[PDB]
Formats: sequence, structure tokens, C-alpha cells
Amino acid sequence: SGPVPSRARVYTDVNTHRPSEYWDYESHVVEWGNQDDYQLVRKLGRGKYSEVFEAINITNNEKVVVKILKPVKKKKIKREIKILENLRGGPNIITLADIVKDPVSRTPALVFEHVNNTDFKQLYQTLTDYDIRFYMYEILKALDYCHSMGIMHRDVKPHNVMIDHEHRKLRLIDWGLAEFYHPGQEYNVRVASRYFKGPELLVDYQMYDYSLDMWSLGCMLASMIFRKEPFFHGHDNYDQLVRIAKVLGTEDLYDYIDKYNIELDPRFNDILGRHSRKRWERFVHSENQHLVSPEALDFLDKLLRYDHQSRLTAREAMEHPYFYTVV
Ligand SMILES: CC(=O)NCCCNCc1ccc(-c2ccccc2)c(Cl)c1
Ligand SMILES: Cc1ccc(O)c(C(=O)O)c1
Repeated sequence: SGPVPSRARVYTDVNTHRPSEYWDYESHVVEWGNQDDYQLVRKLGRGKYSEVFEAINITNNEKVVVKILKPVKKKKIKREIKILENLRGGPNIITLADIVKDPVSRTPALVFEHVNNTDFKQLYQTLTDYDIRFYMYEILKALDYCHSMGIMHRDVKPHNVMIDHEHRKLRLIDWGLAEFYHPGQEYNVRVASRYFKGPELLVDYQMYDYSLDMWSLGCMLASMIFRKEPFFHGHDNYDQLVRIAKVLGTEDLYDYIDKYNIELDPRFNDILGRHSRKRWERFVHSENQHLVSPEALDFLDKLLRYDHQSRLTAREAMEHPYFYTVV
């Protein structure tokens, strides 16, 4: 007949009960600030259709971040702007401070609050079991917030989590892939970065929800506690699912596709194979045992599940025993 419909177990109808003003980002009126208020200092990085710069707001001598967008698609820019304005002030959500335009090049730029990112490659060795529990909890505060506001981030990964370790400040950045959750809507599966992509995306199941973010979060936690970057190392989108199946096993994959009447792409036939369900304890080694505990393993087991409906919600995750040591 076709695939079985699905819906989020929490915050299902938050957008349904809100005016069109909230979620109709295409109708949203954007108002430009003064580009001249900002002096570009240095290039921070380069994205798909963006160039990120450290800058100074010369009207208050304050450091800011300017993300210049290659205006490839207007609807996309408007969606990012609306979502950022809706979530502004939310816990651990990057604060959009201004929106500016370069008249000569005819290029939009989003201006954010500055975050001093502490070096990731130097964090990895010194970091403790407590530090992982603490920053995991800070990310879930950002997720429970944006999901309660009817938004899925759809690009949760270490590059999109900024940390100022000195001040124990975390921010969830780059809301360029984020979308308003409407029950029953069929979304584009070309979202998230390969390693972080949930099985729903890999099997082309379009009626996904907030729970997509909880899978990406589980990939990050597995990678941190096991010191294995990335945890699921696919070489392409079909291989990515094969890497998951090498961990979760192929039996539960068939239970997932059957439950939702998903048509597996024929490209999966020769590469899928047969895989047994692995124990999480098998990934424990001398290099990572100080970060691993039974609470961490029970928590991870509750996030990394094929069935999107069966994953912990951000709020259920915050109530898990893994976070009993955090405030
Ligand atoms: C734009 C830009 O400069 N990005 C830099 C990305 C910086 N990433 C560093 C980092 C460090 C720790 C974690 C983490 C993960 C799981 C639990 C606890 C902490 C994550 Cl997700 C990311
Ligand atoms: C602070 C900061 C740095 C880089 C970025 O790309 C963003 C963002 O996308 O929101 C934010």
C-alpha cells in the first residue's frame, strides 16, 4: 500500500496551535542592520554556502561572529532567520544579534554573539566522565527547548556544538538545516552530516521528527565515551546504514522497516549482509574505560535505536540516571 504514517510522541501539535506568523517563514519580513557597524577581523571557517568571520561591533567595542551566506536559495535564508529569531534567548541556543547586507556584492550576513571555542583536539585527553555528563546535559537543554518550540535542528554534530571550557558555556549553532515540525509532513532526507544521519534518513523514511536529533546526539555520546571518531564510519549513505547494522544488528533493522512498511532501496541487497546485535561493553578498552559506566551504556542504548518512536525524548533523557551527578 505504502509506508506507515508516524508522529512525534512529544510537542506534536505545538506549531498546529500557533499562528501562521510563527511558522510561515516565507511570509516573514526581514529588516537589515548596518553592515558598517561591523569590522571583519579574521576568517573562522568555510561551509557549504557560508563564510564565517570573527568581527568587532565598532559601536560598543564588542566581539561578534559574522556568517556571510552565498544566497543560493532565498526560502532557506528566511527559514534560518525565522527559526533563530523564534529561539533567541533559549538555553544554550546561539543568539542572533543582527542581520546585515553588503549592497555591492548583494550578500546577506547573520551576526551572532561571540563564543570563544576551546580547541577540540586538546580537550579529548584531559576531559573527564563528569565533563561529558555536564556538556551532554547542556546540549539536551538546547534540544528540549527547540523541540518544545516545534523545531528540529537536523544537523546535530560536534562541529555544531561550540564550547568555552573556561566558562563552561556551550552553544548549539548553525540552524541552516533546521525545520518547523508539522505532524504528518514528509521531509527531505538529505539533512545532517553522513556520520550523524539517523536510520530513517538512510532508508528514505520522510515522516521523521525531533527524534532524528536524539540519534545524532547518541552518535556524539558513543564517539566521546568510547574515544572512536566517528562512531559509525560510513563511506557513503548506503554504507552508513551497513555500519549501524554492524552494531545494532540486522534483525532489529527488519523489525523497523516492517513496522513502518519501508521499501528498502535495492542498493542495500548486496552490502547489508547479516549482523548480530552487539553488546555496548564490547567497545570498552584501556583508552576509554574511565569515561564508561553502566549508566552511560544504558543511556546510549536508549538513544541509538532504529525505531525513532522508541528513542528517548530530550526531556526523558534529562531524567536518566546518567545525569544524577549534574546540577
Ligand atoms: C563552528 C566551530 O568552530 N565549531 C567547533 C566545534 C567544536 N566541537 C567541540 C566539541 C567538544 C565536546 C563535545 C561533546 C560531545 C558529547 C558530550 C559532551 C561534549 C562536542 Cl559535541 C563538541
Ligand atoms: C558562533 C557561530 C560560529 C559559526 C557558525 O557557523 C555559526 C552558526 O552557523 O550559527 C555560529
